[PDB]
Amino acid sequence: DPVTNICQAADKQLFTLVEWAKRIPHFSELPLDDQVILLRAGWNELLIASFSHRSIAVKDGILLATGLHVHRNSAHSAGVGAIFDRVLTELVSKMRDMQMDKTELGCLRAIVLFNPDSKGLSNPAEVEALREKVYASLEAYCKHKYPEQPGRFAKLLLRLPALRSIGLKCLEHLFFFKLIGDTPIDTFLMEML
Amino acid sequence: PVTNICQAADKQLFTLVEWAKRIPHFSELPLDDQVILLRAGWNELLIASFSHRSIAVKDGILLATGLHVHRNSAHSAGVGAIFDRVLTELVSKMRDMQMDKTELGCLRAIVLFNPDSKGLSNPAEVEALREKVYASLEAYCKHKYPEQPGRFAKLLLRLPALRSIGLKCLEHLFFFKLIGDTPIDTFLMEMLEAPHQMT
Amino acid sequence: DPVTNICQAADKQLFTLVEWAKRIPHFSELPLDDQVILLRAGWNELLIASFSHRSIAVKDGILLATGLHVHRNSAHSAGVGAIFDRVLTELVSKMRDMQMDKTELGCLRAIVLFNPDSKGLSNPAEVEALREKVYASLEAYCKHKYPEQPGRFAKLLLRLPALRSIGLKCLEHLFFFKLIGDTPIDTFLMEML
Amino acid sequence: PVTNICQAADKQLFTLVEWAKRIPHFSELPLDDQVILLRAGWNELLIASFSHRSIAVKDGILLATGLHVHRNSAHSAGVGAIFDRVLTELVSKMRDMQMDKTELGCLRAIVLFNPDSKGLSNPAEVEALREKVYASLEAYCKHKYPEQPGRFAKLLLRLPALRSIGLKCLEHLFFFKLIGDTPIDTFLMEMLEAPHQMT
Ligand SMILES: O=C1c2cccc(O)c2C(=O)c2c(O)cccc21
Ligand SMILES: O=C1c2cccc(O)c2C(=O)c2c(O)cccc21
Repeated sequence: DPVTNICQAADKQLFTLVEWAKRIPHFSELPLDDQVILLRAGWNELLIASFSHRSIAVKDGILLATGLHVHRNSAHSAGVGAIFDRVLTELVSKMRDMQMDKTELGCLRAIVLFNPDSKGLSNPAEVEALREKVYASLEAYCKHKYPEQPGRFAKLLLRLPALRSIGLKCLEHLFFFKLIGDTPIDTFLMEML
Repeated sequence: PVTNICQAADKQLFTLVEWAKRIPHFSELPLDDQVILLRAGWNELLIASFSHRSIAVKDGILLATGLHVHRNSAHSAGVGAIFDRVLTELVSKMRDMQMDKTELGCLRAIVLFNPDSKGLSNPAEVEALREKVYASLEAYCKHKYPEQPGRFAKLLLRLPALRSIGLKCLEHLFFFKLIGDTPIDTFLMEMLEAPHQMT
Repeated sequence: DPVTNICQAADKQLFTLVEWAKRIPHFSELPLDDQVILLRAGWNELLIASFSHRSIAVKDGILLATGLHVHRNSAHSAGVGAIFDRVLTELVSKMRDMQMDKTELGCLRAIVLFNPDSKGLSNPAEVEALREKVYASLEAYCKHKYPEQPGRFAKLLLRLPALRSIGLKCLEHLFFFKLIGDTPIDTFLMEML
Repeated sequence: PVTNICQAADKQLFTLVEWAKRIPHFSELPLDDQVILLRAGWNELLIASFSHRSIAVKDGILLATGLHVHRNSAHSAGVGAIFDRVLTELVSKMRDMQMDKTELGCLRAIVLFNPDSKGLSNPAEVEALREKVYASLEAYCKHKYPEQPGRFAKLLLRLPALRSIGLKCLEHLFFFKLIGDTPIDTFLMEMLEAPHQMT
């Protein structure tokens, strides 16, 4: 039975995301009220950046880490279809063409996560500092693992605006609910024949 | 499970698919169309039902269980304009005209058989069925309330209010009500000290 | 020069719409504050219902009554393209298949215009009354001009929900500005070569 | 004409296309791409510019002409969250770090050469050009402010704030400010008694 099952999926992700977050250095040292404000500011961008890198192994689809590999369908609203198209055009194919690595991707999420602009933060400035340390390390990594490509660090950071646009649309069209929840709903409805 | 109440809204889901199967001719449609028609109407169908069911109570919205929401909570939750919209546009109107259960059912069936739903194999048949339902609601309306010639048209003209109201009840700002329950949930997760043993 | 020119177009329509509105029986008898509240509630639906019936003479496009006949383009946002598609699927092809007539269409706009649900009305109830008189006449017309087709009156009224959805999207994606204003903007930009 | 001021925002439009033509290599792109790139950036480009230009004033936004908007009007107009967002997210930040005119220009050029704009014939070249601009902004940043290693990255990370802020400034609720000037305009139209002679 579908809806409760979908709630189970939401809970599982976002406990996982909070688990990832706990393992980032210095996130826990932050005031508790802060840690929440950051997770709420960033849950969508952090998820999309993940579902997108995973999906590198797939041609034309999104892959959920339950192993479900998801596609655009006929009866989707213009909006949902467009989010699919944007994930692939602006994120997955790029992460792919450049062969973005997991260290690099993790660093990007940590930068996304440590957002000094998130509203209500007790100390905005020491988020900015942690955001600076992370990206500084990411620069150094890029400059060492791939020194032939001097612009790679920037190219990574400049995927961040797109994450923002997509993150906003995904909030708008309920993209997560319909990713996790499309198959269980449609499949249940087919115990109506 | 224990902590999983409320997501038990598939009881509401179950009840709806059960009602749809009952409508004449619904099940004869292609199985994919049926799914489309339901994914498409589930929203207005529930809203239309809860609005009607609230006529029986002199204020507020009787969602279910006797679960009764009054203007104070909604406005507290920051969802005031939508509460008022449902009440002014639909519930108030349903009450003043005394929309009966049979009229509500027809409008609802008309909502289900919507021929503009995206992805339909057989739109033609869906319109055809809609015609059948409205032809009948008019026949019912002319017999039962002969004194109001304009009653049938009046019913169909609530359907625009319902459409706009439904689109509203799907905005994400509306759902993510519970600001104080969202932090509480994430806070319990963060305060969990599970990974403090690791050898 | 484009922008001022686009403003000129907006002004011209919506003075026209207000002119149409003045010619409807009993709109002017309404309190002035009311007449405004109705025009603001309905300017988009009233325009779309018009651009849509006009466009009956066109295959795959929208026709503006300046004679400009407009199409979907490559670089449109998913949203603008979808509005185009919805106008044709839900309005124009239907108005077309049934051969909706101008009397019938005018009656529909008058019903759209006299919206008792519009906020702030001094007397909501006498809008409802004028809305009732209009549709009552529309019923009679249909039942006389086309008595072979007994459901036509309803079929007309049941295009009204779609007008509502589309009207809302057109407000959301600035569809009017980009209808009147796409050609002048693109054409000006091409005095950059 | 006389009553048509303000729509005279193509002066602002003129100025922008003039600046774009100046950027190295912009005009070498296919003429359709240029139009796409501008239709796509015009928004963030103007916002980025007005935010920077406001650093020079100790509060508010200096749009142009010395046209100065302070917190009171915006909040009166009901556009407070967006005003604060521009000020907190961009203008405040631009001031604290002392973003100079050269840095602002680079970010702006980076915005113009955006390779995700829909409908581009030659996306590859657009990325290629973006690389050229950023490579340089970094070279400029490392020479001029050698003591801040993290300065370049800090600049690019305002670009997400700008993107979200731009998307906001295109919402229709935002534009249709002037509630009291909209009725006034329609009222003059309605009160016009022109069609009171007709033979
Ligand atoms: O439309 C609703 C609604 C729908 C489904 C579950 C709900 O809890 C609600 C509301 O609580 C609600 C509300 O509190 C105010 C206006 C509309 C609605
Ligand atoms: O971003 C704007 C803005 C942009 C272009 C013309 C304008 O008049 C404005 C504003 O007035 C404005 C405003 O008043 C508050 C926040 C952002 C903006």
